[PDB]
Amino acid sequence: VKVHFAEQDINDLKEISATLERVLNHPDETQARRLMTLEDIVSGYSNVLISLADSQGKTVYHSPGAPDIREFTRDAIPDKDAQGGEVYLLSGPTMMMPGHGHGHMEHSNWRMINLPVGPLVDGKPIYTLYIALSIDFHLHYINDLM
Amino acid sequence: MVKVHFAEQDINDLKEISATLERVLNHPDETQARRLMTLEDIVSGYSNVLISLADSQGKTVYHSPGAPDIREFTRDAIPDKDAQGGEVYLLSGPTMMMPGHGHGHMEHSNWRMINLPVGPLVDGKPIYTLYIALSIDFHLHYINDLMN
Ligand SMILES: [Ag+]
Ligand SMILES: [Ag+]
Ligand SMILES: [Ag+]
Ligand SMILES: [Ag+]
Repeated sequence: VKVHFAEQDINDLKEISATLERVLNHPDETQARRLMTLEDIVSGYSNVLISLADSQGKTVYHSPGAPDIREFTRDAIPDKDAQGGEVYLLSGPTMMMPGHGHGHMEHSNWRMINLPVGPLVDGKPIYTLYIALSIDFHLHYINDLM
Repeated sequence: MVKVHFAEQDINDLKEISATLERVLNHPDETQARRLMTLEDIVSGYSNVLISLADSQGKTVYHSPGAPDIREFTRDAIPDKDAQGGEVYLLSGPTMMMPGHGHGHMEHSNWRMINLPVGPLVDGKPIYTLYIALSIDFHLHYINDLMN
């Protein structure tokens, strides 16, 4: 079941990465307009955090409602259950989930991927996008059995 | 336990889809035409969800373009035994058209379905009934694989 859970998330992340890549390289729109559009889409997922990094490795944008996920990417553990690799496990940060009162499932465990995105300057992608998807529901199911 | 867990995964996704589309269809600043245009723009982007919107008389006003109207499969709907509470159904159709071929092609013909009243009120009753169907084929592929 662990490999199945990894495949579920990888499918989701593949789709999310395609959507956000297209957003960040949408023709005839400024950076401001693209980041506004991206934030609205990311907010719509409700179980996703992102961070956008420049060529030096400085964060130009990250999602509200949580600390920058780049503060947890350097101690990310490679995911053993992801065949093909390039998927990482994050032990934080905790994401705020308002609107439901007390007892909502905690979102502080993630599967992470990253890819080059954004307009080319020149022929070369300016940004690197980090995408984190909550895996806490997976981890609670596994922990509750044992 | 894993079947019940798969149901709860789906129910959670359906809850969020329900809340998003509910806001869209009774958004205070917009006309009914603008709201439906917003619905269609959002819904067309879905990879694994079909929806159908019925009017006051139970006639379909809108449904997703990738497949036949899911309300045509209401007559074959089975209560979801793994959904322990509420009104969740299992549909064994329709097939949703998906892009690509080979290993990359997504086979989507099995659904968990819910419905709710939606839209602005007329005579103290919402004008629409929204039907939402989420793909469960990946759940079934896993279970059928274990059974050999
Ligand atoms: Ag969250
Ligand atoms: Ag899970
Ligand atoms: Ag589909
Ligand atoms: Ag599954």
